[PDB]
Amino acid sequence: GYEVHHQKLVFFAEDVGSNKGAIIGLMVGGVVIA
Amino acid sequence: GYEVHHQKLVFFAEDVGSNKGAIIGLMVGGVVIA
Amino acid sequence: GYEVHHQKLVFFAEDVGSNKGAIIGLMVGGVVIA
Amino acid sequence: GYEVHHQKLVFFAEDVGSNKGAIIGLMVGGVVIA
Amino acid sequence: GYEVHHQKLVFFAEDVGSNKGAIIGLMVGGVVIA
Amino acid sequence: GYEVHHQKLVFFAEDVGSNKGAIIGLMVGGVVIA
Repeated sequence: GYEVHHQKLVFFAEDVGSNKGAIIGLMVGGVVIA
Repeated sequence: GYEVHHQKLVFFAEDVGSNKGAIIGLMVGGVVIA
Repeated sequence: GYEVHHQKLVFFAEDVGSNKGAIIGLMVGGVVIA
Repeated sequence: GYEVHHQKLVFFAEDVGSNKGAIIGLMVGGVVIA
Repeated sequence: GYEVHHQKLVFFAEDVGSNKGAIIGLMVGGVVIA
Repeated sequence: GYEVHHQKLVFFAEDVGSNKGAIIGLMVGGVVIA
């Protein structure tokens, strides 16, 4: 037998207030200018 | 037997207030200017 | 038998206030200018 | 000044012959059984 | 001045022949059974 | 001045033949059974 359960993954877990820039969770390739 | 269940993934888990920039969850290729 | 459960992974666990730059969780390749 | 150019990203760069399983480039969430 | 150019990223750079399992480039969350 | 160029990143650089299991480049969270 195998049981796999209740795995949890979270990028941002609280409030993201008044951003004037760039917030990104997961970026693959690509360019950010801030 | 195999059971797989209750996996959870979350990019932003709380409030996103008053953004004046760029919020992005997952970006593949692509350019951001902020 | 094997049981695997309740693994937890978190990039940012508290508030992200007043960003004027770049916040990124996971970046693969890619260029950031701040 | 800033110039950003000629970035290249490639998942599979050569031939993919006689697949009898699952080939996937980028998978977000989701379950694969092979 | 800043110039950024000719960055290259490659998951699989040669032939992928006769797969009977799972080939995946980038997997975020998610379960694979092979 | 700053010049940044010709960075190269490669997960698999040669042939991937006769897989009967799981080949993955980059895995974030998630469960693999092979």
